Amino acid sequence: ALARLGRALADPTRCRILVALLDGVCYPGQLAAHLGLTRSNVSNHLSCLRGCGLVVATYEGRQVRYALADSHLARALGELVQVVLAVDTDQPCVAER
Amino acid sequence: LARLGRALADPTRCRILVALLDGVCYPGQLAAHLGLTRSNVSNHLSCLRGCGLVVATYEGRQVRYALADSHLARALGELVQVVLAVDTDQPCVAER
Ligand SMILES: [Cd+2]
Ligand SMILES: [Cd+2]
Repeated sequence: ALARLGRALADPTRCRILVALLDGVCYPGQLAAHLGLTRSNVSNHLSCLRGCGLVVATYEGRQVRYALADSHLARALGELVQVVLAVDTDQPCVAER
Repeated sequence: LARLGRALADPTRCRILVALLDGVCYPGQLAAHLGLTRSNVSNHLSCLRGCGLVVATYEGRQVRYALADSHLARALGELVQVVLAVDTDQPCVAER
């Protein structure tokens, strides 16, 4: 849903998760190598992401994995949102302000 | 990031931004594209300009409103693949 999709995709670590899952889908905490952040730290944000649907927790040839929800997010994130790659930044809100 | 996708995943603003693409004519022309009042639709632009997602221009006779760049017109215009985001009754938290 719109008010889940946008809050989970426009987030510091979760944008970084979702794009590193594209080149990942290994094991629980594998994103720690992709991000440099602890396997504790990165898994915290997945406890939102699996509820927002955006990641699907699966099994592979020997262990459990976290994949993007479908080809859907793997494609639309893989074009890149084009906004220079959204990062956290000190820019304000409201027009003319 | 946190200005971008808060204004990009909003009820009327996703609707503005996709209707701007097929419009960019005049202030409140979006009222025809959305079926919503020219005041009501313009209220949301008072965020959208500050969030950087829209820029005001001039054309051959009046002022216009356009998407920030080709950047948002392309990534919106592929379609974000999420079935077209609309307000929908779906929850949060994993395993819950
Ligand atoms: Cd969530
Ligand atoms: Cd704003």
